[PDB]
Parts: sequence; structure tokens; C-alpha cells
Amino acid sequence: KTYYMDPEGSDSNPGTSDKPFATLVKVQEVVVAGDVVYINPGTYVVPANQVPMTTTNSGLYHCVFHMNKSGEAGKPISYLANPNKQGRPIFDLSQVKPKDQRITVFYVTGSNLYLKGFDVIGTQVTITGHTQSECFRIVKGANNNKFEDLRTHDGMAIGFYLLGGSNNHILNCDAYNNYDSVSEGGKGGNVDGFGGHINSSSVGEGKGTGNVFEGCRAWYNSDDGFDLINCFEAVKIINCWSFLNGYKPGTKEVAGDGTGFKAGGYGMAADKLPAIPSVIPQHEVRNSLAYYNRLRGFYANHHLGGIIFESNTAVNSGENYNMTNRESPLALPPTDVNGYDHMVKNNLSLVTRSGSKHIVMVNRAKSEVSNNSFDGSEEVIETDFISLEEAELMRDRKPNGDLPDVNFGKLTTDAELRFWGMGCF
Ligand SMILES: C[C@@H]1O[C@H](O[C@@H]2[C@H](O)[C@@H](O)[C@H](O)O[C@@H]2C(=O)O)[C@H](O[C@H]2OC(C(=O)O)=C[C@H](O)[C@H]2O)[C@H](O)[C@H]1O
Ligand SMILES: C[C@@H]1O[C@@H](O[C@@H]2[C@H](O)[C@@H](O)[C@@H](O[C@@H]3[C@H](O)[C@@H](O)[C@H](C)O[C@H]3O)O[C@@H]2C(=O)O)[C@H](O)[C@H](O)[C@H]1O
Ligand SMILES: [Ca+2]
Ligand SMILES: [Ca+2]
Repeated sequence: KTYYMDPEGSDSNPGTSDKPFATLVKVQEVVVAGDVVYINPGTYVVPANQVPMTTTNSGLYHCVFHMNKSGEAGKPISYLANPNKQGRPIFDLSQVKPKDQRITVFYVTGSNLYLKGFDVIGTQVTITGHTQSECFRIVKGANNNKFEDLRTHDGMAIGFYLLGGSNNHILNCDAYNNYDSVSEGGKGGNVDGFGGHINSSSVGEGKGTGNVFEGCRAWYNSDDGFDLINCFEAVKIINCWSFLNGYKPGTKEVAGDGTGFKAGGYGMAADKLPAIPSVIPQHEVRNSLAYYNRLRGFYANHHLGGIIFESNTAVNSGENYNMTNRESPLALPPTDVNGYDHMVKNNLSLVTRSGSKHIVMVNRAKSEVSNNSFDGSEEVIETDFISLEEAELMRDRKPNGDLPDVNFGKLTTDAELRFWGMGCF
């Protein structure tokens, strides 16, 4: 019941400790509910000519791994970095460059799956126009899953991209240094760290609800860190950090929208009314940190209703809090109005950077806006913080995947009294 795989392994082997597998394709040929797969640490380079497991959207996508099989309730399938060995499994996909096809590395339709402790790097984009690739894409039917301590970095693909599925828990994952340098002149406008976009086909309790990002970090993603546009059920972002998004990796060169948390929206299309859910979901961002994104930190992103921004810290992220909503009902032309039905509470905002701002575009008559540092009588300053050394945010996680201890953006005990019960620490 416990299978093994290894970069110096063979798919002709039975998949034991002494003689392990070599690819997840063979793994998907055997597994059933309850079984474990220990993925031994090292670099697995996916061959250039490895046939896809499936395709979607009429051959628009090469799907490298179809995570199609399911566990049962209390009996999951578990794909796990081998916990008896140091280091991490790394799937390299630099070589996978199929002709005129988008790439999904993990395409998830199965339920009760548990994926932990490995990396996906080098995911390609070869298409020239409006395109994207994804490391993980999750759709209608993929329920009750867990993705933990998975790192999606140093490629061109979106980290995690949700079009459907229920109660998926994305825990302690990192999505960084991702940038599409090939398509549309290298804008990188489609490459987010984390993307919650539960489509019209996947609504209903048990079908699109209860998806949560938690403990995740998103940095140097060319577009946004986290994005919940075109999201029909409520997604929650808890205890996450989004920083240095909107830039080409390792620089302050302009790429995409550079939002830390784009926590709603259905677009401001001038030509047509966008499709929307009948109940506008109250998304939540909570106990989360935004720092030095290109343009904005915590952003309602033209949402058609309420959002919770509770107990977040925001530092030098352009517009740190922006609550801009689209007017209701849907109307052309698309007109922006002061944010309505929001819960904005217990947040902290440091602005020392040229052009940045504490809050914009909220209606205090129509939203609950209480106990935020930017509304207090005393302005927040650099001395109030124990550290502001940004390299501490890129510290390697604890051995069990939890976010590392950081002094960054944490108040001093003196400052904690003058800003009490404010911020994500
Ligand atoms: C309607 C609104 O447009 C967004 O961005 C615009 C503009 O493109 C950007 O360069 C400027 O700095 O900010 C503007 C703004 O109103 O915020 C952005 O949409 C773009 O990216 C995404 C996305 O990341 O999901 C979706 C759209 O297809 C694309 O045009 C924003 O999310 C959107 O609500
Ligand atoms: C194959 C196409 O898939 C669909 O379109 C999706 C999406 O529904 C559109 O809103 C748009 O989304 C863009 C970016 O692609 C996305 O990364 C970002 C989160 O939001 C918008 O910026 O295009 C998408 C796409 O994959 O092209 C629809 O099913 C289309 O009908 C279909 O052509
Ligand atoms: Ca964009
Ligand atoms: Ca985005």
C-alpha cells in the first residue's frame, strides 16, 4: 500500500523501497483509496516527448499529470515527499514544450487527495497570444483535497489556479519567481501565485464552497500574488503573505498588475456585461501580510458586493487598502463606486514609500470600517516595527511546512499598546 518513486528509478519495477517507480503516470496506473506514494527527493526531469495523460478544452491544454483517481472519506490517496530522506522532490518541466498547447502540470479532478512536500519548476509557455500555463489546475468535481508544502517556482505558469471544486485546502504552499517572458511581449499579465476563479459551472454547497488558501506565500509573480476575480463562490485567504508581485523576478522592472491580494471583481469590461453568480460571494482576507507589491496591497478589485479584510498588515504596497467596487446592478458603461457591504477591521498600514497610501474608496455608511491604524489619531512609523528587513519573508519554512518566525512587520510591545489588536501579528 505504500509505493515509492525515484529519479534513478524504473516504471518496470514493482514500486517498492528496494526497487521503486520513476513517473507519476505509472503511479496513477495502480493507486486506490488509502494508499500512500513516497516520492524520493531529487530532480525529476519530465521528458520533452512524454505524452500527456489527458487534454482539456478541445486540445488547448497538454496535461502532464491527470490527478483523476479519488480516495474516500477517511481514506485518502497521499502523494508525499519521502519523510525518511533529506531534501525535496522537484519536477522540472523546462523540456515540455508541446506545439501550440497550454500546459497544466497537475490537472486535478479526483477527490480526497493529499499532495505534500515537493516542487514544480520550469513550467513553460510557448503560445504567443493570450495564454497561460498552470502547475496545479483544479476544476468542478475535485472535492475535499489537500495541497501542502508544495512550492511552484522559477517557471512561466500560474502556481495554483482554481476553476471549481469544493473544500480544497491549499496549505503552506509557496508560489514565486513565476513569469511568462514569451507571450504578448513578456507583459506577464496572466501569471499569478494563487488564483481563485470558481466558474459558473461549479456553484453550490459541496461543489464550489469552502476552498481556502492558508499559510501560503506569493512573491515575484509577474501579475498578482493572490487573485479572486471571476469567483462565484467565496474563497478565503488566511495567514498568507503576498509581496513583490507586479515585477519581473529579482528586479523592480514593470510587468503585470502588482496586486498583493485582488480579492474579488468581475471585470470592468466596457463592451459587455460579465457573467456573475446570483449571490455575490463575500470573500475574506485575514491575518495576511502585503508588502511592496507594484501597485496595491489589499484590493476589492471592482467587486459587486462585500468582502472581509480583518487583521491584515500592509507595508509599502502602493494603495495598501483599496475598496473600489463596481456599481450594482451590473451596468454599461462600467462605473466604479466607494466600496459597499465590507468588513474592514483591525488592520495595520505603514506608508513610507513614494506614492503609497493607507486606504481608498470605501463607503463608511455602507461598510463596517472599525479599528484600523490608518483611522487612529497617531500616524504609524518605521520605529514602531521590530524589523522591516524584507529578506526575512523569504526565510525557509519550518521543517513541518509552517511559515518561519519573522520580526518583519511585527509591532514592538510599546507600539502594540498604541495600535491594540491591529495587524496580522
Ligand atoms: C477591471 C480591472 O482591470 C485591472 O487592471 C487595470 C489595468 O489593467 C492595470 O494595468 C492598472 O494598473 O490597474 C487597472 C485597475 O482597474 O485595477 C485588472 O484586470 C487585468 O488582470 C486580470 C486579472 O489579474 O485577473 C483580469 C483582467 O482580464 C485584466 O484586464 C483587474 O483585476 C480588473 O478587475
Ligand atoms: C479556453 C477559454 O477558457 C475561458 O476563459 C478563461 C476565463 O474565463 C476568462 O475570464 C479569461 O481569464 C483571464 C485570464 O486568462 C486569467 O488568467 C485571469 C485569472 O482572468 C482573466 O485575466 O480567459 C481565460 C482563458 O483561459 O483564456 C472561457 O471558457 C473561454 O470561453 C475559453 O475561450
Ligand atoms: Ca492581469
Ligand atoms: Ca492576476
